[PDB]
Amino acid sequence: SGAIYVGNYRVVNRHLATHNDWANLVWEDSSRDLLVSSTTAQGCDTIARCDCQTGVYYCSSRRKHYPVSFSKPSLIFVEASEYYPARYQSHLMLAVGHSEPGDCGGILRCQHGVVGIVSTGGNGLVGFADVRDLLWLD
Ligand SMILES: O=C(CN1CCCC1)c1ccccc1Cl
Ligand SMILES: [Zn+2]
Repeated sequence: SGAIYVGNYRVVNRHLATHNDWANLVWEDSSRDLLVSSTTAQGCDTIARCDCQTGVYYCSSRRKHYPVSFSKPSLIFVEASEYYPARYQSHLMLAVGHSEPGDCGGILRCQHGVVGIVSTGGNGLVGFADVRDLLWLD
């Protein structure tokens, strides 16, 4: 679990979005596994504006932050886990690291701020949904 809170926006994994998220829907993209909902209170996160390919992510299944190199956002086939199998996800970045069911919503950050949230994992890879192209979140 986990979310990004920037201005009056909450960014979550679309598949973890709550009733409240869908009641306050601003924007969702099935192909990116992202949903943005409106918040009453002000968020304190800043979104990175950069093409950083290094940063640090939070891994809840290890209670640890890991530094990683990660690929530029791309269209990628995500193999089966305990969710919908071999699905195509856009704006996805991969790194070598640990990701396990429950690690979704972990934030990936660089010196510029928030890059993305954990979305996929397995086989020693971690996938992050990029948010940096969503300039409107600012
Ligand atoms: O964190 C998740 C997604 N869900 C969050 C709560 C149940 C799982 C995940 C991470 C890595 C690999 C596969 C998955 Cl499903
Ligand atoms: Zn950066």
